[PDB]
Parts: sequence; C-alpha cells; structure tokens
Amino acid sequence: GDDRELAILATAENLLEDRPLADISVDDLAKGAGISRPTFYFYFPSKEAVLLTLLDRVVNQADMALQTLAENPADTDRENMWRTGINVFFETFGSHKAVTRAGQAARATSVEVAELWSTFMQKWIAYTAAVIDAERDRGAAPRTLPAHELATALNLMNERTLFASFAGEQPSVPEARVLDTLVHIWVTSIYGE
Amino acid sequence: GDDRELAILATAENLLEDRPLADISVDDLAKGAGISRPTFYFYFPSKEAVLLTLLDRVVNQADMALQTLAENPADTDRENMWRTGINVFFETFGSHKAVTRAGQAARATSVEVAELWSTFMQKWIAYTAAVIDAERDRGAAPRTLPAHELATALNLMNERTLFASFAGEQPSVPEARVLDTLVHIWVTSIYGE
Ligand SMILES: CC1CCN(C(=O)NCCCCc2ccccc2)CC1
Ligand SMILES: CC1CCN(C(=O)NCCCCc2ccccc2)CC1
Repeated sequence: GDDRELAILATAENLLEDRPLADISVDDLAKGAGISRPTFYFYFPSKEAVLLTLLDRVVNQADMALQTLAENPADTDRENMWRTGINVFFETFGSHKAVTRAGQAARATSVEVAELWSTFMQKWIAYTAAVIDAERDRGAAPRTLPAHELATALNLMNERTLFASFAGEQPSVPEARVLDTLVHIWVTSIYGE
Repeated sequence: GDDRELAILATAENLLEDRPLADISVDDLAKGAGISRPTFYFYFPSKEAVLLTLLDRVVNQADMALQTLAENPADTDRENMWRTGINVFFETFGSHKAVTRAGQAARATSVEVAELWSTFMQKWIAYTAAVIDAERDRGAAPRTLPAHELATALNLMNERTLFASFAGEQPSVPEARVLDTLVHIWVTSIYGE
C-alpha cells in the first residue's frame, strides 16, 4: 500500500537520474514498481504528481534538518553557524540532484510545484532574517540593509548557485568550491560595513 | 524587408507583455506585423526563432552598454563603480521584462536560448573577475576567494534576484530596493575580510 507508493516514488527518482520526466512514461513507472498502469493511477493521477510528491519529500527533509539545527546550537563561531546551515541545503538537495533538477524545471509548468518552492523559500528567508536580526540585536552584525531584503537576495543566490553547480551548468562554481563561496558572501554581507 | 522583420519582432515583444509564447500564434504575429502567415515564414521558421532573436537583441544591448562603460571610467568611488555596472543590467533587462521572462523560461526547451544566455553570462563573469583582479592588484581588495568563483556566484545572484524582482515572484526583493541590495552584497563580498 505504502509499499507500492514508495516503489513508484523510488522508480521515478531512479529514472529521473537518466532522463527527464518528458521521456519517462507511466508504463516505465508502473513496470519499475512491479504494478500495472491502472494500479499506478490508483496511487497517482499523473507522472507530474509523482514528481510533486518527490519534491515535497526533499523540501521537507531540508526543512526538518534546518529545524533540528535551529533547536540545538553548535558551539562555534559565527562563520561556522552560517556554514553548518547552508550545508543542510547543499547536502540535502545535493543528495537528490535528479529531483532537484526536475523540480526546478517543473516550476515553469506546474503551479503546485511553483507554490511548493515558494512556500519553503519564504520560510527559509524568514528564518535567515530572524538570525540576522538576532546577530544585530546582540551587537555582532551592523544595521545595514533591511534584514528581510538581504536574506531574500542571499537565499536566491544559494538557490541559483547550488542548482547550477549540481547540474554542471556553464557557468557554475565547481561543486567542491560552492560551500566556501556562498559562506564567504553570506558572512561578509551580513557582518560587513 | 528589415521593416517586416522589425515589425514581426515589435509585435512579438508587445504580445509577450500580455501572454506567454505558448498562447501567441504565428497568425497573431503575422496579423500584428501586417503580413501573411507564409510571408512570416520567409523571415522566421517559428515563433521560437522570433524569441531567440528578441533575446539576442536584449543581451547584446546589455553587453554593448557594459563595453561603453568599460571604455570610459566614471570618476567615482569603488561602490559607485559597481553600482553603475550592475545598473546596466537592471535598466537593460528591466526595460524588456517580457523578453527577459520568456527568454528565461525558454532556456528549458531551447538549446540555442540556453547557449546564448551561457555565452554572455561567461563574458560578464570574466569581466567581473578581471575588475576584481585589478582591485586586488592595486591593493584595494583583499585576496580572499578565487576571483572567478566569487564573480560567478555574484553574477548568478544578480540573474536570479533581478529576474525574480522583475517577474514579481514571491519571494522577491522589491524592484525599488533590488539595486541597493545587490550593490551591498557585491561591495561587502569583494572588499570584505
Ligand atoms: C531551494 C533553496 C533554498 C535556499 N537555499 C539556501 O541555501 N538557504 C540557506 C538558508 C540558511 C538558513 C540558516 C541561517 C542561519 C543558521 C542556520 C541556517 C538554497 C536552496
Ligand atoms: C543575465 C544576468 C547577467 C548577470 N547580471 C549582472 O547584473 N551582472 C553584473 C555584472 C557587472 C560587471 C561590472 C563590473 C565592474 C564594473 C562594471 C561592471 C544579471 C543579469
């Protein structure tokens, strides 16, 4: 039950490593999950719905990891605090590159996918701005740009930079350099006057 | 001749303000340009080719403005140098929001569009890195990150941040705040230790 659904999701994620969603059929998904095409349609209306569920799982995985981090402070410097946080996104999305790639592409065609990304990006920006605000309140960070606006640009940078690196786009920061690159820009822009 | 082509391009840019390329027909383009559908096909193979040409024009307009700026230094501080430069992109793309929007979407489906963006992003990153390198050589900027890697992330930030602002995406930096936001992050990350 859960098992056929889990199998469909696992098949989909595995096939997306090889080709885009356009080139994967419901027949491909059913076959891989060891069910028939009508049984597939019991669990999902479309292959598009399968992607949506896979992206939902990855975005929530990231969110829950960030929640964990937020509850137990690492006893470290400010640079390290930001690094550990960005690293949640690097490792989570970077562990699901095919879903990340397909999910990004689907924003163009899917209002539900567009709204899922938007919802979580708004949450992550809000959290970012709250931490900047806390750093300012304690006297560690200068009161420069509106914290929410700075947070916004820095999160959008990470979105575009991480995903270019993962996809091997030209241009991109090599994946082995992308965490240091982002952390630098975050720390200098947050603490810099 | 040039005139029918120019009319087709002008019609296309005007219709893209209203609806996406998917919802614009060759018949819509021909009618607007005051030609027949077969005469259209003399000038362009597809509506997709029309977009490609419009994007080519906008990207070259930006590039040529940056070339102009690069030839005649403004007698100003370092913050202002970066601002005037970023402003070329803000004003150029911001003056062609419908083409920018459609052109960004077309990267997913069009190898030629993907390669055009890539070509010019590589040029602009290279120029950025050259200016950072010059600032370091003169002793104004510290030798922190690899200049090309820093340049890369900052250009990708601008791409994603400007285009979210222009499209009124949620989340986005308000368009009236986006230049100050980007300039802050550029100057702090380039000059910060
Ligand atoms: C789909 C996008 C979402 C945005 N991305 C991303 O890296 N955001 C990073 C947010 C870091 C939040 C944080 C602040 C302080 C301490 C710990 C954590 C990139 C991926
Ligand atoms: C499609 C993208 C391309 C990248 N974008 C963008 O703002 N790049 C800014 C490059 C600024 C180069 C410069 C350096 C120093 C002095 C003057 C100029 C955003 C739009």
